[PDB]
Amino acid sequence: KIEEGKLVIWINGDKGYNGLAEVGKKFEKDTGIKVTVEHPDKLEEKFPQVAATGDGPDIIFWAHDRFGGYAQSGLLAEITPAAAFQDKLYPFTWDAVRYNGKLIAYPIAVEALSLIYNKDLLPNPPKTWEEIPALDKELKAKGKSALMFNLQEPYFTWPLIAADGGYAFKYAAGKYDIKDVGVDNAGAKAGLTFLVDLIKNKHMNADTDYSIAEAAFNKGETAMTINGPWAWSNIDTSAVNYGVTVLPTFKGQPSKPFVGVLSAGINAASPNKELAKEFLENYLLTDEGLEAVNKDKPLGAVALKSYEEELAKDPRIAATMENAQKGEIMPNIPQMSAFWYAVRTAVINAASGRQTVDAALAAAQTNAAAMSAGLDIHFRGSRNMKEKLEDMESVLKDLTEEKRKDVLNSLAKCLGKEDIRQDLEQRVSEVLISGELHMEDSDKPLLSSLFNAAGVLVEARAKAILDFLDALLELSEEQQFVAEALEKGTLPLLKDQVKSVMEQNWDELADPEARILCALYVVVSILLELAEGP
Ligand SMILES: OC[C@H]1O[C@H](O[C@H]2[C@H](O)[C@@H](O)[C@@H](O)O[C@@H]2CO)[C@H](O)[C@@H](O)[C@@H]1O
Repeated sequence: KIEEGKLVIWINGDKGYNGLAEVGKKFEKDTGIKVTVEHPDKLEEKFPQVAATGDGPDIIFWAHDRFGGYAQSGLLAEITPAAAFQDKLYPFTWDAVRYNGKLIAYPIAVEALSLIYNKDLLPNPPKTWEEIPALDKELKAKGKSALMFNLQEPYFTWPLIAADGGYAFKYAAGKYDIKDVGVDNAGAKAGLTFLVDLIKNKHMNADTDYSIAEAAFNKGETAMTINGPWAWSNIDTSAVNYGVTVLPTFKGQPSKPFVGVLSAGINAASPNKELAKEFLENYLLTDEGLEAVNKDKPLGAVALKSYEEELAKDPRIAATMENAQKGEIMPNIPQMSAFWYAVRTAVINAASGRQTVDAALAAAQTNAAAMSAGLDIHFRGSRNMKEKLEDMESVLKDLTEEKRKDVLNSLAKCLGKEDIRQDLEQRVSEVLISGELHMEDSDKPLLSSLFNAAGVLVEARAKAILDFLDALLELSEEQQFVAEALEKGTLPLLKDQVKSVMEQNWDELADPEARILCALYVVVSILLELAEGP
């Protein structure tokens, strides 16, 4: 449980949490209610883990792209602010927090990555990505890097990947199409290829992360970085005389950052909903409140019309909003987790060399499609699921490699084919009762694999296979993408990413989103154990 008569608030540690704590102090000074502001690591992952059980903070701050998924998991109070209040904020900021017609969070501010550059080492920043290698040659001689930004998070590399035609989910005639993922197209490949070539020609280093890139820019070691408004506070504190401007173009097309809208959601399990509503509407989303947070670390273009009039003078905000216009506001749908986890890994592996660009992206397309279908819960019709999978894996490890390969054959054939799966289930069931094989079993290598070398049925094996087929039934379109992952040998990636998207730790096996993902995880896990070997 969460303590009544208090507010706990989680916000990311790159944002202005101290400023927010100031707004919480003022809230205490008026209403007598303590406000604790914490900033956990892996906040976006920690919240759904914790909040699934009925625990966590009262208010959660993150960009709006995570909030649909939280809403689908029943983790968020509906927010219902008065029309009087709604008019005080920019309409498009309310759109970003509107999921399936209901509002699921208060918008706070618009964030967009811009090119930040050291005016002392680079008076005129490049208008194109294509210039940057030459410019790094020139600067490397002087003892400086042209460009350093965080390659570990795809938020930062996505503007390049999207530039020549990458997209997450196609948006055509008012609707996103979950089935149409744009990670593996000519455009995305071009953009990612450029980034890898940058790394291959020692213009950037693949292990560069947020910390490294920030320190390098703030200590004068590098001429350009890519970051968002929150970063400007530490650049100010340092010596550097910096500009904020448009991102460079790629193939003569603008970089398209995914724009986020920092948002505050109320935990559905909080006993303090009215208190939290009051804090957000009357203390934070006021000129005094936002100023407190913005002075700590800049929010970007705030959602409160009145305080944005003050910040719109700043040329760094005009730059932020130029890039915002050139990019796209992120979708808030549940499938965004799937997209981001697929792309996080494609980019890391392509940069490191663990995978070619073409293969890294082909895998991301497949895994995103699979997880996106799994997260789509609509229009579908005695033991822990953790232990069950442990039992199943145990049994299929005792098999020989030929037998493993033969089981895999039959199960592969079921993927996407409800008739074949139904048949195999009937067969495995009869065999389990009868104890013996019939003539029609003679062309199912799986049924033979249920029998040990003595010609006796191993009941455990038949039961394991039945469990697999039950899990398989729970799945829908995701089956065809599990099949792709198996063919292309990228199951280990799918497995890993499925586990991230569950958010809850696999102890989730002690909600339809959870049923489908549990099943998806079991199917991927079993197919992998068969294809790879324990
Ligand atoms: O890297 C993918 C990640 O990107 C976005 O996260 C941003 C966030 O928008 C900003 O508020 C800031 O903290 O930088 C983050 C990058 O680490 C998405 O909001 C997030 O869901 C996604 O995983």
